[PDB]
Amino acid sequence: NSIQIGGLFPRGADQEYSAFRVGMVQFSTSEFRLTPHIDNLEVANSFAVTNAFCSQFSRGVYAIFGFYDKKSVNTITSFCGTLHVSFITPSFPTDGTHPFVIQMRPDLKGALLSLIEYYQWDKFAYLYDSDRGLSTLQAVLDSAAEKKWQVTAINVGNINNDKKDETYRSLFQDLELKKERRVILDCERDKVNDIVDQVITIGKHVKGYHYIIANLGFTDGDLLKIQFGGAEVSGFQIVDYDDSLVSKFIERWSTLEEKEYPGAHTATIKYTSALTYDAVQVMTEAFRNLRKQRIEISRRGNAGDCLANPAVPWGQGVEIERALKQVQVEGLSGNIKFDQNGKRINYTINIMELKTNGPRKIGYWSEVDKMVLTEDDTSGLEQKTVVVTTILESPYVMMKKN
Amino acid sequence: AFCSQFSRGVYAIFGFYDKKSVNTITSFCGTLHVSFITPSFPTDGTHPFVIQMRPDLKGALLSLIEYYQWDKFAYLYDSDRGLSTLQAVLDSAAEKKWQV
Amino acid sequence: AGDCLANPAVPWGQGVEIERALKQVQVEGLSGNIKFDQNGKRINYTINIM
Ligand SMILES: *[C@@H]1O[C@H](CO)[C@@H](O)[C@H](O)[C@H]1NC(C)=O
Ligand SMILES: *[C@@H]1O[C@H](CO)[C@@H](O)[C@H](O)[C@H]1NC(C)=O
Repeated sequence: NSIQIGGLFPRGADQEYSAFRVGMVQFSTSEFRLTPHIDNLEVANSFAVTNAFCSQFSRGVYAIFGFYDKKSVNTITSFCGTLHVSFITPSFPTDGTHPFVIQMRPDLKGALLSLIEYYQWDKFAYLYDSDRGLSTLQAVLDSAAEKKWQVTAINVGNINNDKKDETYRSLFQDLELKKERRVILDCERDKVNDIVDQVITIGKHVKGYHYIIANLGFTDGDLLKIQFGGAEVSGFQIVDYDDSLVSKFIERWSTLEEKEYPGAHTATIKYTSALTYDAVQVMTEAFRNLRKQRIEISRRGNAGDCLANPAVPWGQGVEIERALKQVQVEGLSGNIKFDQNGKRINYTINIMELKTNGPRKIGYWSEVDKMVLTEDDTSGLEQKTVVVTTILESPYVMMKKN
Repeated sequence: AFCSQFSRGVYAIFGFYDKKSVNTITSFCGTLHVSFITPSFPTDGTHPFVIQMRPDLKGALLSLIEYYQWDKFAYLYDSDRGLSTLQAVLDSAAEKKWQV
Repeated sequence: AGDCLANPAVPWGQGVEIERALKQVQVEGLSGNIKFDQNGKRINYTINIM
């Protein structure tokens, strides 16, 4: 009845763990129950990730739910590829087809490339952060030569937080040499709130500018500060709060005590945490299908040292790979399904434009269909003051005597 | 393999690393204080206990593109070798008016 | 030395003295002048342009 799994959590991911505990209760049946082993470690320090993964492998788990950084993603994917241990993660998908990895996050590269094609953009900025892999930068650069775009890629990541006022004021001075009015922000939801505040300081948020937040949590970050400046701000949202499924989840979420569940007494939830809740439903339904298929998975004994040479992989991991990669359930991230590689398939990302009345569901895409929502007859603002410019020269435009 | 040498008790490790495996060595040697001496491409950032024989080529490439007075050119790169240098010429493409 | 996944991480003392000796080496070789900074990157080096 006790199924052992390993948890690798970043120390600063409290809400991302609060959603994990809630998922344990919602999908707990009387047939069995999952037993987590949680290790809070530094996600960037890959030696700690190596020390943590091998801790769970010595305790003999069956799957591992965790995260990884750019500095540590290869450590996870290469151990799981040899030891045939299944890894479930909400971090960015691995740049390639790696077995025994269950990537809960969908691939955003297909979204951004067509949101650009929708607005008919041919020259824009792209401030990226390498903390989540250079997968998307190679996407915009490869398609920049095919469509003959004129793109400026700036590794805004490696910047110190003490000289941030003088350097951020210096980045926009370079972008002014082409008078760039179309920017794509590709940082995590933290550094975006840093750039957003520095955009307001220099006033580059009025009529004319048009930003595109490139992460799956447009509503997660704060938008009310660049809402009324007049700049059009697009984005992407994966947690559709309109669905009655999420609204059922949000209602129970908004009421839990914040001391036992940090970062949980609000009406919204970050796309990282929401994917975590939807991960438990993947794992629970994966083992339940092993039961119904009459498959025996419990370890024959001690897995031994992960550094065993030659590395002997336990065979039942393949059945766990095929069990997790063949789950198909419905959760907060909409539809959930995986291919033979563990990548998100058959999914749906909603597109969001920020207007005067707040975030507005405008569009959506799919790995088969691109930019289909037409249209948003509901909501609407019906408020548009057209800006007309002219020059003071008689008698065309003269200031009245009074 | 880094552990097969620590058990044997080496006092320093000469080797190489890839784009995918560089972070494994940099953080391992950082915690276990083993000294790594390698020619493999220099660490993107300051990682202690690593000796890079490879001199920083990216600083030399920028100076060369200036002397030739280029404005628009193609840059070919393989994601296998990496792109720490292509990143360097894409960051400096706005200040110095390059259409890469 | 034992295992590399030693918990807690026991860092031997003489490793920090080895790091200091390496970067303090200043000799001449096939690459030109070889001296290092406190991080381990080449300084006072020479790249020919051909
Ligand atoms: C794809 O998603 C649709 C909509 O949820 C679902 O009805 C269908 O069964 C899925 N197809 C496959 C092959 O999983
Ligand atoms: C710097 O390199 C030159 C060329 O090899 C050498 O003559 C000089 O002594 C070096 N500087 C120092 C401080 O050793």
